[PDB]
Amino acid sequence: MVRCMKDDSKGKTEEELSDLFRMFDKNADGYIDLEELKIMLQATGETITEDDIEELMKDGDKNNDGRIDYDEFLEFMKGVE
Ligand SMILES: [Mg+2]
Ligand SMILES: [Mg+2]
Repeated sequence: MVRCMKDDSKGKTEEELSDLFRMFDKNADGYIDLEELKIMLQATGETITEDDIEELMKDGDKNNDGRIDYDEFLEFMKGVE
């Protein structure tokens, strides 16, 4: 009423990255494959090789399952040095 009201609703948090994760997906399945991630790359203004595209998979696939999920991907955009 005066100070305590509703729950803490900060500005842009991690969840905000959810909007960026979907962008990487084309079929909206929650997981990105080598074929999907390739589309987002080709669409770019530059030219990317197959090797570069694969480098992204291994760089975001910690479980080595074959696809990247919002969980493991979240860390991807949380520093890539
Ligand atoms: Mg996909
Ligand atoms: Mg994975």
